[PDB]
Amino acid sequence: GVCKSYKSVALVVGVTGIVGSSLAEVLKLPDTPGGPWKVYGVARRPCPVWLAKKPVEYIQCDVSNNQETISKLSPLKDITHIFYVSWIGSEDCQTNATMFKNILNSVIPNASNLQHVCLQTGIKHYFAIFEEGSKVVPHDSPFTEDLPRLNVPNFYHDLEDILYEETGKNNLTWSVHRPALVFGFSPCSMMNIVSTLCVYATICKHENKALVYPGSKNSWNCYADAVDADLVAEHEIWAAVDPKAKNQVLNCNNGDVFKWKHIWKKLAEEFGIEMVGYVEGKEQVSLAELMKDKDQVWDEIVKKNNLVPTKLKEIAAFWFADIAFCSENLISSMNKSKELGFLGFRNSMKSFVSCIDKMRDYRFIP
Amino acid sequence: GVCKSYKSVALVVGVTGIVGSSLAEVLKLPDTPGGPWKVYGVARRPCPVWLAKKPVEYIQCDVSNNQETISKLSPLKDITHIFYVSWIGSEDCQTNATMFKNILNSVIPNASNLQHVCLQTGIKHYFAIFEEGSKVVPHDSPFTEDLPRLNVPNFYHDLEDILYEETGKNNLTWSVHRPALVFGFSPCSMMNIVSTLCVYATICKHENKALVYPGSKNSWNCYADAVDADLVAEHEIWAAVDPKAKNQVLNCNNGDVFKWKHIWKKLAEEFGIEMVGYVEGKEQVSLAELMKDKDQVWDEIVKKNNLVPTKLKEIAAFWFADIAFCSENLISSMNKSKELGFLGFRNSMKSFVSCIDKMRDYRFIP
Ligand SMILES: NC(=O)c1ccc[n+]([C@@H]2O[C@H](COP(=O)([O-])OP(=O)(O)OC[C@H]3O[C@@H](n4cnc5c(N)ncnc54)[C@H](OP(=O)(O)O)[C@@H]3O)[C@@H](O)[C@H]2O)c1
Ligand SMILES: NC(=O)c1ccc[n+]([C@@H]2O[C@H](COP(=O)([O-])OP(=O)(O)OC[C@H]3O[C@@H](n4cnc5c(N)ncnc54)[C@H](OP(=O)(O)O)[C@@H]3O)[C@@H](O)[C@H]2O)c1
Repeated sequence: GVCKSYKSVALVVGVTGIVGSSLAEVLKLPDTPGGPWKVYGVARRPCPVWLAKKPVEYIQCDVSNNQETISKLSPLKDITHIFYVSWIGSEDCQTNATMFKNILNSVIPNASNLQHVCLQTGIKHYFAIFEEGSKVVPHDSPFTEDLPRLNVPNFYHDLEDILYEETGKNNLTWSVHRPALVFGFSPCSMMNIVSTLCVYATICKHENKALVYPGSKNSWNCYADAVDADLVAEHEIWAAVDPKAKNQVLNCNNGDVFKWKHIWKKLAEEFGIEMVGYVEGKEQVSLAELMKDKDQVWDEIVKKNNLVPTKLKEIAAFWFADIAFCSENLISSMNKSKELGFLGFRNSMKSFVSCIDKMRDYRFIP
Repeated sequence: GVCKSYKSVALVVGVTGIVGSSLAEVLKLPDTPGGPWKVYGVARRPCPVWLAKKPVEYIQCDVSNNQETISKLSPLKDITHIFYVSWIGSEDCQTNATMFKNILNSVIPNASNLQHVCLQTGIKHYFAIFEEGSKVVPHDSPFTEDLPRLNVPNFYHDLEDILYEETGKNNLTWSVHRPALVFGFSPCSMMNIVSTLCVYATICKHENKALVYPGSKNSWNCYADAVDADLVAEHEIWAAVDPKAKNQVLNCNNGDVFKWKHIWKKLAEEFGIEMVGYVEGKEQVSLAELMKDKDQVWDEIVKKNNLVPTKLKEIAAFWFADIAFCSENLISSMNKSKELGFLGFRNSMKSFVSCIDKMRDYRFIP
């Protein structure tokens, strides 16, 4: 037979991640802009069982290794769009920069029809965290894309600088996407809040305990925002395909706000367990500390419920919930995207529930 | 010659108001849904000079007077859509209800092609104000259209009940619109925040004084929301014309959030004067009290700048700014509208400036 024809060919760098895994789905929908799409998906681990049944060409590659990345990605002559949706899992500016440089250096010389590079960073562009994750200290929200860089180390700055330099030299278009806190479904993310809170709720249910809110008063009551992973995928695809969006820094959030107190009530309802909300006068406690000895409990839950096998430290990021629960004043603006014609949105309460439903559907959570 | 043909015929009840005046413009645009539109505009005062040059058929009528309203509106056999964008200027449930009943009782029996009634109320549906406007005490924001009525007097409840009863009996569709704080341009509104703050800035400039923020700490720093009058008009027209939107209660806001501290800086810049922002430890002061003896100063400003003649108490509502500046936690949701397909929005910072620009253009403000 004949080789399949595609309109566009994606390289999704971080296909097992919270946004990469959504791109693996969204790119294959029949009405997705730029379709039909071929999808190459890169990650360091062997292809997990939960991605092996998707029509994605999986490439196992440690992208921090230059020779390996050249060997694995230089043959992919047909790539038209790169979606860089990865990070190394630390704040190290040099090691994160290596990963992204290796992707560009391996693909740019080999993919003659390459058009566009999408770089995913985040709203942490706009604020700093000090004192071991305990002092989140933002200025000037609602955050807009005209705000200047803070005079601090931030690997996002290094990634942007590489993006601008390499795309400019090679007559490629670029986009920088700055998602809000992501609501998604991947059980292999280093920062998946919905999975983290579903794991906590599951452990509470298993132990006949209430869903006890561990966070600060401020984070219980403040306005917060987030972004569905599928909306980030849609936004990245929009910028990849629509000429109006080219060569732009763009925030990405669901378009609305929510409060954690309301999310908490829904989470308890979803798991059929009692809620203990914020108690006046109580200081935040560490969810990471509450959960530090639960690896074996999680293993038993997996077995008892016949879940996809996951390790507690991989499916959940309790440390990340602890940061969320001492954060306030982090709202970002979607005006720039809307004014450029991107009117995608989600109802955040519905998005949170959609992610629970999906993780249950996929047997990541009971 | 021949009588003009129209697709739709609007009765705008409150045409001099902050939303009515915008409907008078939006309804006459060539691409407005349901067009071409004929517009009847009702208000109690004689047609002001600033509305006499618009292609609106002005009807001077005290709609609180049943015999007068019958006499003036019963001949209008061609009305297809009613836009009720008025209130009496007090919280009296009976007198507000009279105005709306009189409109329906005069038009329903006479306008055989009547289709739809749009009722404008507001986000005050969701919360109560106590102690002489000084204790704004909301629960459950972001406010959604599934929230039940509060067990208090609110003329909005009476207006809704009339709307449901009269439309149900007569096979008419209905919509209830609940705008956020409105950003608009009418100098005859009883509650126009932009005009109020422009008047204050103008008086400060005239007196060689700084633009001193008089409000609370909380309102300086909190997230707030608003709605451009033109967006309320668009939203009301959408619900009037699109079958998907019929028989719905619908919030209306710009789709984003802002902070008054940022608005304040822009206002000072716009008037070329020094800003004094919130000062830590200062309690809110009454802007109404600061302005109580300024009627003659405003008269002199009007003369010196050759403005459209306005009385201070009509162009500005300092009492209303005082309420805004002790308000927090009043954000409303636009998810329901968006999920029904209304994707209209404004950048609120740009909307605030657009309203300043328009009031200057129209010579209401220097
Ligand atoms: N998650 C959120 O809530 C959120 C919110 C705002 C912004 N962001 C930003 O989004 C960006 C992307 O992060 P994410 O949260 O989407 O990632 P994530 O869900 O943690 O996924 C990270 C991905 O990178 C891959 N990866 C890591 N090291 C690799 C290596 N050496 N070689 C190949 N693949 C490698 C991982 O695969 P393996 O596991 O096999 O290594 C995985 O596919 C970051 O800048 C992050 O700060 C995230
Ligand atoms: N303004 C805002 O920021 C805001 C925000 C949210 C919700 N809302 C709500 O919107 C609704 C409409 O108010 P608005 O603010 O749009 O009004 P507005 O700008 O104060 O205008 C009121 C209009 O009603 C007319 N009117 C009053 N009494 C009348 C009478 N007896 N006969 C005929 N016309 C009469 C006025 O004309 P004359 O002056 O000639 O009487 C004027 O055209 C209210 O329920 C209000 O609470 C307003």
